Amino acid sequence: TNMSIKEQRESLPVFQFRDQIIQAVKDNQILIVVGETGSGKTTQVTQYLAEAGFTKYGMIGCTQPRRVAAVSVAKRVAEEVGCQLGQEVGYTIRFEDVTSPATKIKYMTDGMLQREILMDPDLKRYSVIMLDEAHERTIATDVLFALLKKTVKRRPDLKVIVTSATLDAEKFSEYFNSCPIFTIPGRTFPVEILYSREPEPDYLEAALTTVMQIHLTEPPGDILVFLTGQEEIDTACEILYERMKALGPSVPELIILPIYSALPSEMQSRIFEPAPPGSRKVVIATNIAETAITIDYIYYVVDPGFVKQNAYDPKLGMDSLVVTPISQAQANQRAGRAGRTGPGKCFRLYTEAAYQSEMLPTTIPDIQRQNLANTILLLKAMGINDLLRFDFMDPPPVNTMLTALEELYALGALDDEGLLTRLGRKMADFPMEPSLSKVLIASVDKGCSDEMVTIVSMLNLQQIFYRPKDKQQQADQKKAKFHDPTGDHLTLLNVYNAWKNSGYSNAWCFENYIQARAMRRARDVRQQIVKIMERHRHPIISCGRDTDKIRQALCAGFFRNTARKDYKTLTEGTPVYLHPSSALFGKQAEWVLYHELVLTTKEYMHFTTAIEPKWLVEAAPTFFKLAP
RNA sequence: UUUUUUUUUUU
Repeated sequence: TNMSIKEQRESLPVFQFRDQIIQAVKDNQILIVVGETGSGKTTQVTQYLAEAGFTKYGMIGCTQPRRVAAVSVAKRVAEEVGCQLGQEVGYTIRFEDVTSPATKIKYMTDGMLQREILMDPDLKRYSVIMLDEAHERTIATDVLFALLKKTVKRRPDLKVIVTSATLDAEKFSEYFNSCPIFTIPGRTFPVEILYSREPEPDYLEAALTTVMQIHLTEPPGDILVFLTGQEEIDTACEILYERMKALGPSVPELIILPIYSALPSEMQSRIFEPAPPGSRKVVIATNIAETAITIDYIYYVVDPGFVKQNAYDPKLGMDSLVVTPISQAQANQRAGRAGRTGPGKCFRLYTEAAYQSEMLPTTIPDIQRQNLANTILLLKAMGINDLLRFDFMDPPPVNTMLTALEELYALGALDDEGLLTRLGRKMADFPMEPSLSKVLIASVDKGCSDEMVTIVSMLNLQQIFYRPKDKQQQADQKKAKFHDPTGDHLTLLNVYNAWKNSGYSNAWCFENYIQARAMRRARDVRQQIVKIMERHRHPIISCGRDTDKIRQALCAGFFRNTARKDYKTLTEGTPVYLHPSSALFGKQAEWVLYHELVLTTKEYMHFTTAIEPKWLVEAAPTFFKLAP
């Protein structure tokens, strides 16, 4: 049984406020909890309420923005409770419902509560909902603010806790009917903040220069540096290696480790391995290392002050990944990573005035800079109509919502009055953007649903093809073996099929430079998608060698994303470019359909496939007029 | 024409 586990729970700062928070949650229906980093609110508050009997008539739900945090928090809470995982304490995430009729405390992804609230608007199974990591501002969390604010009026018994950063506390309060704010101190350590005197013309080189000084002019302690992209991070490690070699073998070893989402898990694990005696560790990271990945024994942070941010342009149907200055909170999250284990220093390569007057206090929330076609279909399915007037804490741009409503109209998900159609309600069952659900349903009439479920499973995935620095040409040679003459959609089909016919081999993934993590998730998606298809009584049909049927069906959902070769978009005529990764790169194709258009260094079409103009007027008869 | 930060979901 537990020996010293009780001491661990009572050692946490939140234990000093135990009695007071239990009182605050019986007093107030909605409550804001600000808990600084070390507080222990995540693991304890759920248990404090269960211990006070809040579990008697209702279950306790706690949302997390990330899957890994739902499982890790649930596992830790379960050991403190002393019960098997999935009994008294459980977690629910996509493809992993680890709960049983005995579960009184349930940790889940925000996304999961979003999806639950569609089938049960009053969330009858739950007595208490806690939204953890509310400061992250994930679209799901922002949606849950609005829905739960309406749910509280419907059910007076149900209690809601919402977490917040200190700066947004009063904002969140006024949103939630000016309910009270409970503050809980953390255990974090001081961090000395060093601003640059004159701004640095090259942030990459300045960051590398700062890393060398810290390694040679500072006491023992590992370094976390934040850069923006995998290619930039990969290049920085080689440059920093070359520079340390150039200095003698007299100088202490500096161990240079990249960290990014694209990186394989085996390579990711080494950043946690401790530094041999007399060595220093420098992790070169994206913003993945702000919240998502936690690295022990970090005492120095290099903050060049740049992140790659998403921004959606609805008039152009284009995402922008631009390197932009980070928010003040982001800089503070980056700084705080050196004070987690013990006291530390953070080297910001910008002026103090630049931080104070040239940096936004908070990062723009996601709901205000992503395509919302998905979110709006879900809210329509929940029976909400005047979405322009919907009660979002931070309302998204009006043009973005209007284009999302126009896209749902064009797919048949809304009628001329903007009410949800029978088709729309069906498309809302599919956990994907409407355009993909549209294509799955078009694929039944075309006789190609078997291929289309594979293709739609591969659209969801991130970093399908692995491109390591030293073996870039070897990777592209192996990728080209799968190229379909028509383009990227049937290449994804080829890749999934070759993996299946390899016996789902990790070795075959490694030898063909393909991320097994991606193929594994696609398979799990394909199984969930097939179950949804059976439920709506849509047969799974193979088109055999007749792959024109797949391309015809794709026209049903992606007609808006189309271009014609000088490429220019048919809808606006804006110039767009084939991505160098595309199976169509070297190749001629007059008419093209693309999954997504993203401005990095160029306006690049993603997953482009060659199509025939007749299919566009076949698939979308009202959205193409003919003319000589 | 030469390469995308981070994350979420069936009934």
